[PDB]
Amino acid sequence: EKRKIILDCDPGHDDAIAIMMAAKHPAIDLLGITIVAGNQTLDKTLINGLNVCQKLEINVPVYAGMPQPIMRQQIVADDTGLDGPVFEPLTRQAESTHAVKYIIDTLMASDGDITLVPVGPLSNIAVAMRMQPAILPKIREIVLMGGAYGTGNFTPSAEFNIFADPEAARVVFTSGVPLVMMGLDLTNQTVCTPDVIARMERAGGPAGELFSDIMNFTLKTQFEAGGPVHDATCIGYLINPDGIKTQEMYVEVDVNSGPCYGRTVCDELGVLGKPANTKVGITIDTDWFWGLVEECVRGYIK
Amino acid sequence: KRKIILDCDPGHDDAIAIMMAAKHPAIDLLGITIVAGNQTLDKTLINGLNVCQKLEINVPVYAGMPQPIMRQQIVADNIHGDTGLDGPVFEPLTRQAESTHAVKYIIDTLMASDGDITLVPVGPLSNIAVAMRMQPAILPKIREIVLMGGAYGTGNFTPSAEFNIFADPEAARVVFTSGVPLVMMGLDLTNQTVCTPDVIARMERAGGPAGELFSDIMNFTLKTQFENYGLAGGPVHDATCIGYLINPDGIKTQEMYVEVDVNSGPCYGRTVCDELGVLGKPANTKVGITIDTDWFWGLVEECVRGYIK
Amino acid sequence: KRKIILDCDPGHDDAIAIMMAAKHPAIDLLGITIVAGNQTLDKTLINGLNVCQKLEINVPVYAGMPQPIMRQQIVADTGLDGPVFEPLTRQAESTHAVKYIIDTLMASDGDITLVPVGPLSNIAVAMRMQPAILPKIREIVLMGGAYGTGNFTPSAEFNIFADPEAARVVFTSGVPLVMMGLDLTNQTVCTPDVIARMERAGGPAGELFSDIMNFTLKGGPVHDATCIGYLINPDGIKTQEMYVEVDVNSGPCYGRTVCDELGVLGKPANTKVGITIDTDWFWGLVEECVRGYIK
Amino acid sequence: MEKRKIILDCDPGHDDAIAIMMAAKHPAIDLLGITIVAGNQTLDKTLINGLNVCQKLEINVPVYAGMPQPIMRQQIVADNIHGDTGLDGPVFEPLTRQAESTHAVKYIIDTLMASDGDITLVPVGPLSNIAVAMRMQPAILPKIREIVLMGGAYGTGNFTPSAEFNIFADPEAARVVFTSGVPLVMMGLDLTNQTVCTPDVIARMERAGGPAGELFSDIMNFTLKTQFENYGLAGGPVHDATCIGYLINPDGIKTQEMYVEVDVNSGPCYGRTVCDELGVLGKPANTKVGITIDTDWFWGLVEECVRGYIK
Ligand SMILES: [Ca+2]
Ligand SMILES: [Ca+2]
Ligand SMILES: [Ca+2]
Ligand SMILES: [Ca+2]
Repeated sequence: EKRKIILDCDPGHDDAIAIMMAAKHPAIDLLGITIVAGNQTLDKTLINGLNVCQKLEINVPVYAGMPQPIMRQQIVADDTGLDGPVFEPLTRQAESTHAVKYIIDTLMASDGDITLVPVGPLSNIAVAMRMQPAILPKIREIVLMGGAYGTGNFTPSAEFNIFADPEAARVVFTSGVPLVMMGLDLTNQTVCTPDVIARMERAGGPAGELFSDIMNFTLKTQFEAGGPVHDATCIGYLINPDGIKTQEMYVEVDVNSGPCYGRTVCDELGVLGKPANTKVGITIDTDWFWGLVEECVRGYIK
Repeated sequence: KRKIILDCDPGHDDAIAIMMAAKHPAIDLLGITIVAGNQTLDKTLINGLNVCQKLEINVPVYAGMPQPIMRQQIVADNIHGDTGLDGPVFEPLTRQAESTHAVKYIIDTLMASDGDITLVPVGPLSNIAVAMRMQPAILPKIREIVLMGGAYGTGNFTPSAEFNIFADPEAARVVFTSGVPLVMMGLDLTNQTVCTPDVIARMERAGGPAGELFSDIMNFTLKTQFENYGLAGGPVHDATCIGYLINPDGIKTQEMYVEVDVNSGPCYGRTVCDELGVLGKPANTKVGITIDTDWFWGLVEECVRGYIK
Repeated sequence: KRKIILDCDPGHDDAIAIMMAAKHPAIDLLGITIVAGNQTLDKTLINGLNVCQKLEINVPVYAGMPQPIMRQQIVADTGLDGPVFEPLTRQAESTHAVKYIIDTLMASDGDITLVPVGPLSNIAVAMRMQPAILPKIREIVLMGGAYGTGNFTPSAEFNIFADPEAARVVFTSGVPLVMMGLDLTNQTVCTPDVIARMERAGGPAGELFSDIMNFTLKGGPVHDATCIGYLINPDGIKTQEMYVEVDVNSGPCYGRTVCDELGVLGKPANTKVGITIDTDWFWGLVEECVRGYIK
Repeated sequence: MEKRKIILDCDPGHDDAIAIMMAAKHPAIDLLGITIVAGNQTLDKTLINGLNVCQKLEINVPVYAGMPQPIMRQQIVADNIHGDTGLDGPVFEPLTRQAESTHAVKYIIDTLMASDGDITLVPVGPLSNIAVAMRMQPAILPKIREIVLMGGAYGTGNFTPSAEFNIFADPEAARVVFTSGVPLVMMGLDLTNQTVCTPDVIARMERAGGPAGELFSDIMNFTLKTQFENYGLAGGPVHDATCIGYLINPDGIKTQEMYVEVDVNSGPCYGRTVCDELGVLGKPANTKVGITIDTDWFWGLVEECVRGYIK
């Protein structure tokens, strides 16, 4: 019944919303959290992830992974990477095991029922895949936040997570594992408005205060009217996939240097005649989604 | 009147473009130049001459490039058939191409002009690129280039690329780096011009040589455009360029910095359009976003009726 | 006699090529076509006309492409410093070099050889503008490329680097190709004693040779003239048949001629690649041509 | 003299085995550990091969299994040169030893981090282990004294006209190493091809005898045919052992400092080492590139090491 997951992330404000949902909903069994460099350097995203788990009292092990992409000169986005909420001094620590080894070991010892949920650059995932290719058949599915079939964000062609490590993305998208891609085309619709925030503030508790603190800072909500929560859609998809419309496509990652480096090339119309390798997100029911967020928020209320 | 040189690879929608351009009082069609594309040049030349002969259009037609400037040639026979213009049946051809090569004609006409001519390429950009590199003095003489090509979203021939650009990406790179004012009627706009059966019946009602030819031509691309790209009618892509020159207020554009990707691989021939301006580069193209199809079909009927005798 | 069209971007050593081509009884120089390369076309044209005027070479000269077919133009640096020319009175023909190349090949009996010793822009455009010329070309003997180290970059020789897309056209044409690359041409080092010898021979061509090579010492190579040597007597130059591909990737090998020396790709050879030259034979030939100009 | 500490990373592999033999015996070298990577064959096979060599020569050095695949590209092997086992030729008794439990990448990281910066890495297969260690723990970069690697070519490659096998097998990994900023020495084909092991050379080592002599002959007789048929070589060069030679006495090898860039473009130069021989790019050199080797010196050294194992 519960879907077992390993959440790989680079917190990151909206990774934090993903952690919050994943750690609470009865439909999800969050086994571990693995951290990768992305939004910021690994030292920072690690601290950010540990801070979220400490504040929400989430008792799930957190593992540090790759501090660099597998080949390219490292890029970050844009002080911490998660300003807004107030955190107390960090007393919680990472596990000693490197995230790549933890991913490999856990998959190898499993009964093949674990789903990987990458919502940062794909560096940890790619290194685990090439270090121990025996994990490939043990992965049930990969539900990732990344890419765009239309316009990207960091460049016109590329979405940040893919652009941060295109060669790692190429590994994942050529793995043969069942893939689900929550790309910008879908995530940009899942718009957090002042009403959504007010709604979570009212529910309250640790999860409600955190969501609000993150999004009030991020959307500058004293002023003009909202913006997206990308990574959390992956969690939503696992809780109820009927809330998200997908389309099966053949997707290829462009690792050419030049104007399409890190692009996800999606064969929308099927002109290449190749078998589809990815379920690509098209539209989301935002009424359903926000209801789910509030639900997860309420799960933390003592 | 806007003076134009119409460069094309007829081609079903090319033929609609010719028909409009040759008739509307707002356009001064100086010449038609033919390039290889939808089919080989021998065929696109015959196709262009056949259209002009049937509609009694007395404009000179020049043969240009039979191959792209660098890549291995591809054709769009899956859409436009074996002849490149399946559907209508024409009388034996009495008229012929001029002796001057289209590239030389383009160069000479621009160089002798007062800088008021617009180029309207609706096939691969081979003729345009060769003319540009053979005589770079034409660049400041070109008022504007209004082209059918590219896509800021999904392509047709590949997921990344629209046929005209894919057929000669290096030529496209030349045009898009020329510094001349560019308007791009890409798939994102042109796909909105699907010509369904009721639209065909409209033009048959109008009648005359141009209504009959419109019907003969667009009935063929109904099946092909549906089977290949899932379209509810054969869009009429190339004619939107003529529409734009007649009244640009019918079409919404957005200024963007556009780059042509000439990398071999999954985005060869892609028009990369900076929709959101993330690169901080000055825009070099007016990119088509939406078209008022009520206005546009009215315009097509207007032009069709011009041929009633 | 081998009929040729000499396509060039003069250019100090292009000038030596013109001098040999226009005089030797084994060569029938039909026309000279000019391309941008060493310098912009305005300058290479003037340079070519200047050489023909001084040597009294009565061959028509045609202006061709002022830019490469796709890339941003590069030059190497008048583009022919050394000799002093009188005021220029010779003019280009009105016909564009690309049209002249097309027309001359189409009206020929298939016995003409193209000799490109600059960027390949004129050749590529003529090939794509009228593909019917392809079977009419007997051979193409070009100066360009390197199987080992380039000059302008580690990977690329200047003529190819100046228009890689044009080169890709020529090397995928199917026409018989001979490549005089840097690996061969760098061996043809003119020494002060080679110069002194052409000086002793004397006359206009000997003075020109001396003025050009006393300069570009500041020995050193004569690249483009090896193509003319090859046509006069191919036994002087050792070649090896290879499958050659032109890399048009942006990055560290843009414009590289990738030569399959050991045949590991299992593709049929498309190019006779120059390996070594007999410099004794070659310098003798240069002196021979110089003497053709004494009155 | 002072011993140079090394970690030998390899994909045995015929010349790999010669490299192990020299490294493990010469008093100028302190062989800390051997790490194995996929390359000549799949990792299962190159691991077995490496263990077999150590067992037969009684080399008591830990061996660690590393990357079974390159970091990004579709795997290729060199079975054309090395046979189906990856080390066709010699016979080996059943294994009574095994790989250590620690993954080679973690071992490389931990050993460098705990060192005093005096260890040299010697990669003579694809660079996959080295690249993953570098990106997993960038703190190892200043700990590495030097990297002396067999790979690349400034002229003609082998596997393709442009690329040498080790680089071609993992071009992205090579790009990591060549942009690391660590002092690099490149024993490329241009130098290593000069070490063709003709029959007279093998007979010389057979004359020397003992376990390393017999094994030298059993191993190098196999690449004689394969190197001729594939590449036109007069003997199986002994590429990987030149790296060990370089560390024993660098004066036996001439190098030239160059700026080297790895081409990761798909197409005809994928995996090429582009070497700026003439310095036309105006970039600082990042590699000492091998030009020529004194083969009289080098074969003397091989015999010296071979004679080391005589009982
Ligand atoms: Ca994230
Ligand atoms: Ca068209
Ligand atoms: Ca030249
Ligand atoms: Ca090896």
